[PDB]
Amino acid sequence: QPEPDMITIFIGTWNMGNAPPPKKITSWFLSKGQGKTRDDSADYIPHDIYVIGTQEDPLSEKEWLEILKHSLQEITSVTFKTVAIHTLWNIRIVVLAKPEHENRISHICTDNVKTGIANTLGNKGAVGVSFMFNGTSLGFVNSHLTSGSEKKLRRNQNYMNILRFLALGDKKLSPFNITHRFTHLFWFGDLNYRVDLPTWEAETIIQKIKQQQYADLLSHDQLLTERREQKVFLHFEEEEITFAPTYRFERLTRDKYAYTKQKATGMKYNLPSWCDRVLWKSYPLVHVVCQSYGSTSDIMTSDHSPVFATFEAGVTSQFVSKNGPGTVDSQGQIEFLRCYATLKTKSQTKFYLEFHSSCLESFVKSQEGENEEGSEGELVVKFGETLPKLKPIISDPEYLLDQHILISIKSSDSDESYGEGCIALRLEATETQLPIYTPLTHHGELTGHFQGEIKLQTSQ
Ligand SMILES: c1csc(CNCc2ccncc2)c1
Repeated sequence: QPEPDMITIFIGTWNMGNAPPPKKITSWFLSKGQGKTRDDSADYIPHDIYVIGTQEDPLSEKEWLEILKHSLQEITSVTFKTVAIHTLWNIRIVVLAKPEHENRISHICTDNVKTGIANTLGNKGAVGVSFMFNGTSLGFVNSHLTSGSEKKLRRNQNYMNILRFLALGDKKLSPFNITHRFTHLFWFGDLNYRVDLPTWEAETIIQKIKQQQYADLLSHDQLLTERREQKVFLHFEEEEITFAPTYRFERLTRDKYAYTKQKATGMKYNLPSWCDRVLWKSYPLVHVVCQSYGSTSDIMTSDHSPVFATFEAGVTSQFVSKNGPGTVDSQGQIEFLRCYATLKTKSQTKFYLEFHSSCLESFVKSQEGENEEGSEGELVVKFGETLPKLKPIISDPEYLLDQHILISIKSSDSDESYGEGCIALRLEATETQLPIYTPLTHHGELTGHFQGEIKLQTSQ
Protein backbone atom coordinates (compact mmCIF):
# COMPACT_ATOMS: atom_id res chain seq x y z
CA GLN A 1 0.00 0.00 0.00
CA PRO A 2 1.93 3.11 -1.25
CA GLU A 3 2.49 6.20 0.95
CA PRO A 4 0.75 9.34 -0.27
CA ASP A 5 2.59 12.35 -1.78
CA MET A 6 -0.57 14.49 -1.43
CA ILE A 7 -3.45 14.70 1.06
CA THR A 8 -6.53 16.87 1.28
CA ILE A 9 -7.22 18.86 4.43
CA PHE A 10 -10.57 20.37 5.46
CA ILE A 11 -10.46 23.47 7.67
CA GLY A 12 -13.70 24.70 9.29
CA THR A 13 -14.19 27.73 11.48
CA TRP A 14 -17.52 28.50 13.13
CA ASN A 15 -18.44 30.93 15.89
CA MET A 16 -21.51 29.06 17.25
CA GLY A 17 -22.86 32.08 19.22
CA ASN A 18 -23.21 29.91 22.39
CA ALA A 19 -26.14 28.01 20.75
CA PRO A 20 -26.33 24.30 19.96
CA PRO A 21 -26.02 23.42 16.31
CA PRO A 22 -28.95 22.39 14.15
CA LYS A 23 -29.51 18.69 13.48
CA LYS A 24 -27.76 18.68 10.07
CA ILE A 25 -24.40 20.43 9.43
CA THR A 26 -23.21 18.28 6.50
CA SER A 27 -23.12 21.30 4.07
CA TRP A 28 -20.16 22.62 6.10
CA PHE A 29 -18.04 19.50 5.56
CA LEU A 30 -19.14 19.29 1.87
CA SER A 31 -17.96 22.91 1.16
CA LYS A 32 -21.47 23.84 -0.11
CA GLY A 33 -23.04 27.32 0.05
CA GLN A 34 -21.49 30.57 -1.18
CA GLY A 35 -17.98 31.32 -2.46
CA LYS A 36 -15.51 28.84 -3.93
CA THR A 37 -17.48 25.59 -3.42
CA ARG A 38 -16.71 21.93 -3.93
CA ASP A 39 -18.10 19.97 -6.92
CA ASP A 40 -21.03 17.63 -6.18
CA SER A 41 -19.10 14.78 -7.83
CA ALA A 42 -16.69 14.84 -4.83
CA ASP A 43 -19.31 14.59 -2.07
CA TYR A 44 -18.56 10.96 -1.09
CA ILE A 45 -14.73 11.38 -1.31
CA PRO A 46 -13.43 11.88 2.24
CA HIS A 47 -10.77 14.44 3.02
CA ASP A 48 -7.72 12.88 4.65
CA ILE A 49 -7.82 15.22 7.70
CA TYR A 50 -10.66 17.42 9.04
CA VAL A 51 -9.75 20.30 11.37
CA ILE A 52 -12.73 21.94 13.07
CA GLY A 53 -12.31 25.24 14.93
CA THR A 54 -15.20 26.60 17.00
CA GLN A 55 -15.61 29.78 19.02
CA GLU A 56 -18.42 30.51 21.51
CA ASP A 57 -18.88 26.72 21.56
CA PRO A 58 -21.50 25.72 24.17
CA LEU A 59 -21.09 21.91 23.85
CA SER A 60 -18.94 19.52 25.82
CA GLU A 61 -16.06 17.85 23.91
CA LYS A 62 -18.03 14.59 23.99
CA GLU A 63 -21.21 16.19 22.60
CA TRP A 64 -19.35 17.96 19.73
CA LEU A 65 -17.24 14.88 18.86
CA GLU A 66 -20.37 12.72 18.50
CA ILE A 67 -21.95 15.34 16.18
CA LEU A 68 -18.80 15.68 14.07
CA LYS A 69 -18.11 11.95 13.74
CA HIS A 70 -21.78 11.14 12.93
CA SER A 71 -21.78 13.99 10.32
CA LEU A 72 -18.66 12.64 8.54
CA GLN A 73 -19.91 9.01 8.73
CA GLU A 74 -23.20 10.06 7.07
CA ILE A 75 -21.31 11.87 4.24
CA THR A 76 -18.50 9.37 3.60
CA SER A 77 -19.52 6.04 5.28
CA VAL A 78 -16.07 6.30 7.04
CA THR A 79 -15.64 6.25 10.80
CA PHE A 80 -12.95 8.90 11.44
CA LYS A 81 -10.38 8.61 14.24
CA THR A 82 -9.88 11.45 16.71
CA VAL A 83 -6.28 12.77 16.44
CA ALA A 84 -6.67 15.55 19.02
CA ILE A 85 -9.21 17.79 20.74
CA HIS A 86 -8.27 20.87 22.79
CA THR A 87 -10.52 23.49 24.40
CA LEU A 88 -9.72 26.86 26.03
CA TRP A 89 -12.94 28.30 27.58
CA ASN A 90 -15.34 28.22 24.56
CA ILE A 91 -12.58 28.03 21.86
CA ARG A 92 -12.06 24.49 20.54
CA ILE A 93 -10.10 22.57 17.93
CA VAL A 94 -10.90 18.99 16.81
CA VAL A 95 -8.67 17.03 14.40
CA LEU A 96 -10.12 13.92 12.77
CA ALA A 97 -8.33 11.65 10.28
CA LYS A 98 -9.22 8.69 8.04
CA PRO A 99 -8.47 5.40 9.90
CA GLU A 100 -5.76 4.42 7.33
CA HIS A 101 -3.74 7.47 8.56
CA GLU A 102 -3.64 6.46 12.22
CA ASN A 103 -0.17 4.80 11.78
CA ARG A 104 1.07 7.82 9.69
CA ILE A 105 0.32 10.41 12.42
CA SER A 106 2.67 10.92 15.37
CA HIS A 107 4.15 13.62 17.67
CA ILE A 108 0.69 15.03 18.45
CA CYS A 109 0.91 18.34 20.41
CA THR A 110 -1.80 20.68 21.76
CA ASP A 111 -1.53 24.08 23.40
CA ASN A 112 -3.47 27.28 24.04
CA VAL A 113 -2.71 30.95 24.56
CA LYS A 114 -4.89 33.32 26.62
CA THR A 115 -4.70 36.87 25.26
CA GLY A 116 -5.09 40.19 27.12
CA ILE A 117 -4.53 41.39 30.75
CA ALA A 118 -7.06 41.63 33.70
CA ASN A 119 -10.24 43.16 32.00
CA THR A 120 -9.27 41.59 28.59
CA LEU A 121 -8.08 38.18 30.02
CA GLY A 122 -10.78 35.50 30.34
CA ASN A 123 -12.38 34.71 26.99
CA LYS A 124 -10.17 35.46 23.88
CA GLY A 125 -7.13 33.47 22.75
CA ALA A 126 -6.19 30.48 20.66
CA VAL A 127 -5.95 26.69 20.69
CA GLY A 128 -3.65 24.71 18.43
CA VAL A 129 -2.69 21.24 17.36
CA SER A 130 0.40 19.93 15.58
CA PHE A 131 1.55 16.52 14.41
CA MET A 132 3.75 14.72 11.93
CA PHE A 133 2.07 13.08 8.94
CA ASN A 134 4.86 10.75 7.72
CA GLY A 135 7.78 13.13 6.84
CA THR A 136 5.59 16.31 6.91
CA SER A 137 4.86 18.55 9.93
CA LEU A 138 1.39 20.11 10.13
CA GLY A 139 0.24 22.89 12.48
CA PHE A 140 -3.27 24.24 13.07
CA VAL A 141 -4.33 27.34 15.04
CA ASN A 142 -7.90 28.35 15.91
CA SER A 143 -7.94 31.87 17.35
CA HIS A 144 -10.81 34.03 18.63
CA LEU A 145 -9.37 37.55 18.55
CA THR A 146 -10.60 40.75 20.22
CA SER A 147 -14.00 42.00 18.94
CA GLY A 148 -15.11 45.47 17.92
CA SER A 149 -14.59 47.58 14.81
CA GLU A 150 -12.20 50.05 16.55
CA LYS A 151 -9.88 47.31 17.93
CA LYS A 152 -7.87 46.21 14.88
CA LEU A 153 -4.59 47.06 16.67
CA ARG A 154 -5.56 44.82 19.63
CA ARG A 155 -6.30 42.00 17.16
CA ASN A 156 -2.83 42.50 15.65
CA GLN A 157 -1.35 42.34 19.17
CA ASN A 158 -3.39 39.19 19.91
CA TYR A 159 -1.92 37.59 16.75
CA MET A 160 1.67 38.40 17.84
CA ASN A 161 1.08 37.02 21.38
CA ILE A 162 -0.39 33.79 19.97
CA LEU A 163 2.47 33.10 17.51
CA ARG A 164 5.02 33.97 20.23
CA PHE A 165 3.59 31.85 23.02
CA LEU A 166 1.83 28.91 21.39
CA ALA A 167 4.15 25.91 22.06
CA LEU A 168 3.60 23.42 19.22
CA GLY A 169 5.91 21.27 17.10
CA ASP A 170 9.52 20.31 17.67
CA LYS A 171 10.70 21.95 20.92
CA LYS A 172 14.44 21.53 19.58
CA LEU A 173 13.54 24.28 17.05
CA SER A 174 14.12 26.69 19.94
CA PRO A 175 14.76 29.92 17.94
CA PHE A 176 11.58 29.37 15.84
CA ASN A 177 7.98 30.29 16.52
CA ILE A 178 5.01 28.44 15.02
CA THR A 179 5.34 30.46 11.78
CA HIS A 180 8.50 28.44 10.98
CA ARG A 181 7.99 25.04 12.72
CA PHE A 182 5.68 23.41 10.15
CA THR A 183 5.74 22.35 6.51
CA HIS A 184 2.15 23.63 6.43
CA LEU A 185 0.57 25.93 9.05
CA PHE A 186 -3.20 26.72 8.89
CA TRP A 187 -4.42 29.65 11.01
CA PHE A 188 -8.19 30.18 11.17
CA GLY A 189 -10.90 31.39 13.50
CA ASP A 190 -13.10 34.32 14.40
CA LEU A 191 -10.32 36.78 13.69
CA ASN A 192 -12.91 39.53 14.20
CA TYR A 193 -11.58 42.00 11.59
CA ARG A 194 -14.37 44.24 10.29
CA VAL A 195 -15.37 46.15 7.14
CA ASP A 196 -14.25 49.69 8.05
CA LEU A 197 -16.96 51.90 6.56
CA PRO A 198 -19.07 54.50 8.35
CA THR A 199 -22.02 53.39 10.51
CA TRP A 200 -24.32 55.59 8.30
CA GLU A 201 -23.45 53.27 5.33
CA ALA A 202 -25.02 50.09 6.93
CA GLU A 203 -28.00 49.89 4.55
CA THR A 204 -25.75 50.66 1.54
CA ILE A 205 -23.49 47.78 2.60
CA ILE A 206 -26.51 45.46 2.92
CA GLN A 207 -27.63 46.49 -0.61
CA LYS A 208 -24.17 45.68 -2.01
CA ILE A 209 -24.27 42.23 -0.32
CA LYS A 210 -27.73 41.49 -1.85
CA GLN A 211 -26.25 42.34 -5.30
CA GLN A 212 -23.25 40.05 -4.57
CA GLN A 213 -21.01 43.12 -5.17
CA TYR A 214 -18.22 42.58 -2.59
CA ALA A 215 -15.34 44.59 -4.17
CA ASP A 216 -15.98 47.97 -2.40
CA LEU A 217 -16.50 46.10 0.87
CA LEU A 218 -13.36 43.91 0.62
CA SER A 219 -11.29 47.06 -0.14
CA HIS A 220 -12.25 48.16 3.45
CA ASP A 221 -11.76 44.76 5.18
CA GLN A 222 -9.36 45.38 8.04
CA LEU A 223 -7.58 42.03 7.71
CA LEU A 224 -6.77 42.61 3.99
CA THR A 225 -5.66 46.21 4.64
CA GLU A 226 -3.61 45.36 7.74
CA ARG A 227 -1.95 42.46 5.81
CA ARG A 228 -1.21 44.77 2.84
CA GLU A 229 0.48 47.24 5.26
CA GLN A 230 2.48 44.34 6.83
CA LYS A 231 0.90 44.88 10.29
CA VAL A 232 -0.29 41.24 10.75
CA PHE A 233 -0.09 37.76 9.18
CA LEU A 234 3.14 38.56 7.34
CA HIS A 235 3.95 35.79 4.82
CA PHE A 236 0.53 34.11 5.12
CA GLU A 237 -1.82 33.47 2.18
CA GLU A 238 -5.63 33.70 1.98
CA GLU A 239 -7.82 32.59 -0.92
CA GLU A 240 -9.90 35.33 -2.57
CA ILE A 241 -13.18 35.91 -0.72
CA THR A 242 -16.25 35.41 -2.98
CA PHE A 243 -18.90 34.77 -0.25
CA ALA A 244 -21.00 37.30 1.63
CA PRO A 245 -19.92 38.59 5.04
CA THR A 246 -20.41 35.86 7.65
CA TYR A 247 -21.35 38.16 10.54
CA ARG A 248 -23.64 39.53 12.06
CA PHE A 249 -26.88 37.65 11.14
CA GLU A 250 -30.23 37.46 12.88
CA ARG A 251 -30.48 33.80 14.05
CA LEU A 252 -32.77 31.19 12.37
CA THR A 253 -32.59 32.94 8.93
CA ARG A 254 -29.77 34.34 6.71
CA ASP A 255 -32.06 37.04 5.28
CA LYS A 256 -31.11 39.78 7.77
CA TYR A 257 -27.88 41.34 8.97
CA ALA A 258 -28.37 42.57 12.57
CA TYR A 259 -25.91 45.49 12.69
CA THR A 260 -27.59 48.12 14.91
CA LYS A 261 -26.29 48.91 18.44
CA GLN A 262 -28.07 47.15 21.30
CA LYS A 263 -27.49 46.74 25.07
CA ALA A 264 -26.50 43.10 24.25
CA THR A 265 -23.66 44.44 21.99
CA GLY A 266 -22.39 47.01 24.53
CA MET A 267 -24.04 49.65 22.30
CA LYS A 268 -21.63 48.76 19.45
CA TYR A 269 -22.55 48.56 15.75
CA ASN A 270 -21.66 45.32 14.00
CA LEU A 271 -21.57 46.24 10.30
CA PRO A 272 -21.50 43.14 8.07
CA SER A 273 -17.98 41.73 8.19
CA TRP A 274 -15.76 38.82 7.21
CA CYS A 275 -14.93 37.90 10.80
CA ASP A 276 -14.38 34.19 10.04
CA ARG A 277 -11.26 33.36 8.07
CA VAL A 278 -8.72 30.70 7.03
CA LEU A 279 -5.11 31.59 6.21
CA TRP A 280 -2.05 29.43 5.65
CA LYS A 281 1.71 29.48 5.39
CA SER A 282 3.69 26.61 3.83
CA TYR A 283 7.46 26.26 3.40
CA PRO A 284 8.82 27.51 0.05
CA LEU A 285 8.10 25.33 -3.03
CA VAL A 286 5.88 22.88 -1.19
CA HIS A 287 2.63 22.07 -3.01
CA VAL A 288 -0.41 23.72 -1.38
CA VAL A 289 -3.53 24.57 -3.34
CA CYS A 290 -6.81 25.93 -1.95
CA GLN A 291 -9.68 23.95 -3.53
CA SER A 292 -12.61 25.64 -1.66
CA TYR A 293 -13.19 28.74 0.46
CA GLY A 294 -16.73 29.72 1.33
CA SER A 295 -19.56 29.86 3.80
CA THR A 296 -22.64 27.74 4.40
CA SER A 297 -26.10 29.16 3.74
CA ASP A 298 -28.26 26.61 5.61
CA ILE A 299 -26.75 26.58 9.21
CA MET A 300 -28.50 29.42 11.03
CA THR A 301 -28.31 28.75 14.82
CA SER A 302 -25.54 31.34 15.26
CA ASP A 303 -25.11 35.03 14.37
CA HIS A 304 -22.13 33.74 12.30
CA SER A 305 -22.18 31.39 9.35
CA PRO A 306 -19.67 28.55 9.25
CA VAL A 307 -16.66 28.96 6.94
CA PHE A 308 -14.95 26.10 5.08
CA ALA A 309 -11.66 25.87 3.26
CA THR A 310 -10.05 22.83 1.68
CA PHE A 311 -6.50 22.24 0.52
CA GLU A 312 -4.28 19.89 -1.42
CA ALA A 313 -1.09 19.62 0.55
CA GLY A 314 2.17 17.95 -0.47
CA VAL A 315 3.51 15.38 1.97
CA THR A 316 6.63 13.26 2.00
CA SER A 317 7.35 9.68 3.20
CA GLN A 318 9.32 8.66 6.37
CA PHE A 319 12.65 7.92 4.55
CA VAL A 320 15.07 5.11 5.63
CA SER A 321 18.42 4.50 3.90
CA LYS A 322 21.27 2.03 4.70
CA ASN A 323 23.03 5.09 6.28
CA GLY A 324 20.64 7.67 7.87
CA PRO A 325 18.75 7.75 10.14
CA GLY A 326 21.44 7.14 12.84
CA THR A 327 24.45 8.31 10.81
CA VAL A 328 25.38 10.79 8.01
CA ASP A 329 25.49 9.88 4.27
CA SER A 330 28.93 11.16 3.11
CA GLN A 331 27.56 11.35 -0.51
CA GLY A 332 25.43 14.39 0.58
CA GLN A 333 26.46 17.97 1.45
CA ILE A 334 24.97 21.48 1.68
CA GLU A 335 27.33 24.47 1.27
CA PHE A 336 26.08 28.08 1.95
CA LEU A 337 28.51 30.36 -0.02
CA ARG A 338 28.94 34.19 0.04
CA CYS A 339 25.96 34.60 2.33
CA TYR A 340 25.07 37.79 4.12
CA ALA A 341 22.32 38.90 6.44
CA THR A 342 20.88 42.43 6.18
CA LEU A 343 19.37 43.38 9.57
CA LYS A 344 17.13 46.29 10.60
CA THR A 345 18.71 46.23 14.16
CA LYS A 346 20.72 49.16 15.59
CA SER A 347 22.60 46.64 17.85
CA GLN A 348 26.39 46.23 17.17
CA THR A 349 26.88 42.72 18.76
CA LYS A 350 28.54 40.06 16.59
CA PHE A 351 26.12 37.51 15.09
CA TYR A 352 26.27 33.78 14.32
CA LEU A 353 23.88 31.50 12.42
CA GLU A 354 22.09 28.32 13.41
CA PHE A 355 20.98 25.90 10.66
CA HIS A 356 18.10 23.59 11.74
CA SER A 357 16.61 20.81 9.66
CA SER A 358 15.25 17.24 10.11
CA CYS A 359 17.78 16.34 7.33
CA LEU A 360 20.58 16.99 9.94
CA GLU A 361 21.39 14.86 13.02
CA SER A 362 21.30 18.13 15.03
CA PHE A 363 21.45 21.86 14.43
CA VAL A 364 24.70 23.49 13.24
CA LYS A 365 26.19 26.70 14.73
CA SER A 366 28.33 28.90 12.45
CA GLN A 367 31.25 31.09 13.43
CA GLU A 368 30.54 34.81 13.89
CA GLY A 369 30.02 36.90 10.76
CA GLU A 370 31.82 40.11 9.74
CA ASN A 371 29.71 43.23 10.44
CA GLU A 372 29.75 46.14 7.94
CA GLU A 373 27.50 49.27 7.67
CA GLY A 374 25.00 49.28 4.70
CA SER A 375 24.75 52.49 2.56
CA GLU A 376 21.13 53.36 3.70
CA GLY A 377 21.84 52.85 7.50
CA GLU A 378 21.55 49.00 7.97
CA LEU A 379 23.72 46.23 9.49
CA VAL A 380 25.14 43.77 6.89
CA VAL A 381 26.61 40.61 8.45
CA LYS A 382 28.94 38.80 5.97
CA PHE A 383 29.75 35.05 6.37
CA GLY A 384 32.00 34.62 3.31
CA GLU A 385 32.91 30.97 2.56
CA THR A 386 33.38 30.45 6.36
CA LEU A 387 30.05 28.56 6.90
CA PRO A 388 30.13 24.95 8.14
CA LYS A 389 29.42 22.31 5.39
CA LEU A 390 26.06 20.66 6.41
CA LYS A 391 26.07 16.85 6.44
CA PRO A 392 22.59 15.45 5.74
CA ILE A 393 21.59 12.01 7.15
CA ILE A 394 20.39 10.88 3.68
CA SER A 395 21.97 11.80 0.27
CA ASP A 396 19.20 10.41 -2.01
CA PRO A 397 17.96 13.38 -4.12
CA GLU A 398 14.33 12.05 -3.88
CA TYR A 399 14.62 12.84 -0.13
CA LEU A 400 17.07 15.76 0.00
CA LEU A 401 15.48 18.01 -2.68
CA ASP A 402 12.20 17.93 -0.64
CA GLN A 403 13.88 19.27 2.57
CA HIS A 404 14.19 22.76 4.05
CA ILE A 405 16.86 24.56 6.14
CA LEU A 406 15.62 26.91 8.87
CA ILE A 407 18.10 29.72 9.63
CA SER A 408 18.30 31.81 12.80
CA ILE A 409 20.72 34.73 13.17
CA LYS A 410 21.64 35.09 16.87
CA SER A 411 23.51 37.71 18.89
CA SER A 412 26.85 36.43 20.34
CA ASP A 413 26.23 38.67 23.41
CA SER A 414 22.72 37.39 24.31
CA ASP A 415 22.17 34.19 22.19
CA GLU A 416 18.84 35.61 21.30
CA SER A 417 17.50 35.27 17.67
CA TYR A 418 17.25 38.55 15.75
CA GLY A 419 15.69 36.83 12.72
CA GLU A 420 14.37 33.53 11.40
CA GLY A 421 13.82 32.27 7.86
CA CYS A 422 13.65 29.19 5.69
CA ILE A 423 15.48 28.00 2.52
CA ALA A 424 14.04 25.26 0.23
CA LEU A 425 16.44 22.58 -1.11
CA ARG A 426 14.06 22.13 -4.13
CA LEU A 427 16.82 23.51 -6.43
CA GLU A 428 16.94 23.86 -10.21
CA ALA A 429 20.31 21.95 -10.20
CA THR A 430 22.75 20.03 -7.92
CA GLU A 431 26.55 20.54 -7.79
CA THR A 432 25.75 24.10 -9.08
CA GLN A 433 26.03 27.44 -7.14
CA LEU A 434 22.49 28.88 -7.09
CA PRO A 435 21.01 32.00 -5.51
CA ILE A 436 19.05 31.59 -2.24
CA TYR A 437 16.98 34.13 -0.31
CA THR A 438 14.67 34.32 2.70
CA PRO A 439 13.16 37.25 4.55
CA LEU A 440 14.00 37.13 8.26
CA THR A 441 11.38 37.71 10.92
CA HIS A 442 11.32 37.81 14.72
CA HIS A 443 8.01 37.52 16.60
CA GLY A 444 6.50 37.37 13.08
CA GLU A 445 7.68 40.92 12.14
CA LEU A 446 10.23 41.64 9.39
CA THR A 447 13.74 42.15 10.83
CA GLY A 448 15.97 41.59 7.79
CA HIS A 449 16.96 39.33 4.96
CA PHE A 450 19.36 36.48 4.28
CA GLN A 451 20.76 35.90 0.78
CA GLY A 452 23.64 34.21 -0.93
CA GLU A 453 24.33 31.02 -2.85
CA ILE A 454 23.88 27.33 -2.16
CA LYS A 455 25.61 24.26 -3.69
CA LEU A 456 23.83 20.93 -2.92
CA GLN A 457 25.49 17.52 -3.48
CA THR A 458 23.16 14.48 -3.59
CA SER A 459 23.99 10.82 -4.37
CA GLN A 460 22.96 11.50 -8.05
C1 LIG B 1 -5.73 8.60 16.33
C2 LIG B 1 -5.43 9.19 15.08
S1 LIG B 1 -3.82 9.35 14.93
C3 LIG B 1 -3.30 8.68 16.32
C4 LIG B 1 -1.83 8.51 16.76
N1 LIG B 1 -1.18 7.35 16.14
C5 LIG B 1 0.17 7.10 16.68
C6 LIG B 1 0.90 5.99 15.92
C7 LIG B 1 0.71 4.66 16.28
C8 LIG B 1 1.37 3.64 15.60
N2 LIG B 1 2.20 3.93 14.61
C9 LIG B 1 2.43 5.18 14.23
C10 LIG B 1 1.78 6.24 14.86
C11 LIG B 1 -4.44 8.27 17.08
